[PDB]
Amino acid sequence: ADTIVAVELDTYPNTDIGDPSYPHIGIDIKSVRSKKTAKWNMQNGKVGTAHIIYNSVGKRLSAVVSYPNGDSATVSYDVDLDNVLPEWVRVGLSASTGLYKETNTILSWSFTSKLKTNALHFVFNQFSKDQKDLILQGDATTGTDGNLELTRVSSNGSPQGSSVGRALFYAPVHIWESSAVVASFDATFTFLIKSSDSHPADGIAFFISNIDSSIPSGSTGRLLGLFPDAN
Ligand SMILES: O=C(O)Cc1c[nH]c2ccccc12
Ligand SMILES: c1ccc2[nH]ccc2c1
Ligand SMILES: [Ca+2]
Ligand SMILES: [Mn+2]
Repeated sequence: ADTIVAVELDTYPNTDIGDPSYPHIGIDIKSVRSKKTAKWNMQNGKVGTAHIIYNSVGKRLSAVVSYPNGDSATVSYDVDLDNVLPEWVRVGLSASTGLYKETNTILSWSFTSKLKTNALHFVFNQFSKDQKDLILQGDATTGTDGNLELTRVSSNGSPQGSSVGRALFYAPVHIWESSAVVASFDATFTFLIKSSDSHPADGIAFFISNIDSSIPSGSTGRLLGLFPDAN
């Protein structure tokens, strides 16, 4: 199965599989049941920004999600990604809806990994119809209003259900290297989760996985496009 690490922006509490019973951000290590989470207020319809930070030195994966009004949620988790990820990965974004749904619009995404140096840095503030440096998967499409919609949206402006989608950066990343003194990465992305459903679902993740990683099957709704199941 795909080796996955992820920061999840989890708009839907699936508390029969580990979610806390609020909207939450989570660090996911090889499982969809977050090693760590934090209560997150998903502000409907607002543009949000997620920052994920990790370095090999402090070995603490962190993520803040916040919105323009100042609310903000943080999560950190002490872990050595040298022991969970393969040397070469892909990075990307993943989203899903299920029974409930939302827009999973990504408005920008930037990523930096370094190995001190080797370094890879990319930034998308405007995505194209034909984004040739993004591998799109499942429902994800880009363009031409400069957005990445990771989950199937519908003409009048509408989040459908039972949708998954991800975009990985095309180039694989060398995310660690054992002689590296420092192997760090940060990623940032801004998103617009909107819903008029009774509850939005299910969320946006930033993820690193093996380079060949795909959408496991039946991974919509609560498995966020990251896992074959909820183990
Ligand atoms: O793409 C975005 O909207 C985030 C963006 C990446 N580089 C930046 C530098 C300064 C301010 C915003 C951004
Ligand atoms: C509560 C907890 C987990 C879940 N997975 C799908 C529906 C659902 C509800
Ligand atoms: Ca969930
Ligand atoms: Mn969760």
